[PDB]
Amino acid sequence: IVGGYTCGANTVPYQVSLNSGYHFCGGSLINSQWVVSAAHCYKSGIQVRLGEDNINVVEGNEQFISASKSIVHPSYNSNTLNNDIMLIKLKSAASLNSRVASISLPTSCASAGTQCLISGWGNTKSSGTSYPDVLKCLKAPILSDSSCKSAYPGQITSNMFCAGYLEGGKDSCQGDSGGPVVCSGKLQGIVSWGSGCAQKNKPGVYTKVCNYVSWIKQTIASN
Ligand SMILES: [Ca+2]
Repeated sequence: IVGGYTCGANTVPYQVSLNSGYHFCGGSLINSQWVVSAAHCYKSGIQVRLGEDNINVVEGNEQFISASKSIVHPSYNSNTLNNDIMLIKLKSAASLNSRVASISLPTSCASAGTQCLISGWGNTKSSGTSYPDVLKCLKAPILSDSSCKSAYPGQITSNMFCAGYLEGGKDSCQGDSGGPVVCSGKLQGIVSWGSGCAQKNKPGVYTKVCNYVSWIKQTIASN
């Protein structure tokens, strides 16, 4: 997250770190056994880390649970990032508490202008690299679809939305991929892509979660 703020420990209780020896992506806990992330975050050997603040220090609220199965969306296209969503099942159920908590799925799509919370452990710089050890947060609005298309001609599908600031300075970034965009207590987006980070006229692009609720629910019900 570039241009954000330190969330505070365990203030974002649905945020997870996906770990394969190191943090590589975020995710969102949607029930005691299932995480949503980005399909471009797929790999084997994932350990889900819940209740994290400093990802480099054991602070006492963590739960580390290996993935038993990864399900990338049936129509994911890694060239376009269309349908950039995956589900990860935990080998054992998380113990849910004030610091480790699911986030509800949307019942309708969010509108441009809605305010949301975006969070992650990714790069905090637009030029060069600095990875924070504690979770960072950004409050940002959903942008109109016409502004999103205008920013990224030929690239924005009906499964994507833009959020952030066209003036630059505040955005998600590399290492935030797969993490949440939460609006009014509902998971509306997944950190997906963007041209650099925090650049003028190049807002963040997010997977539009409300298009996937039926797929998520049916997948959980049978897996
Ligand atoms: Ca920790």
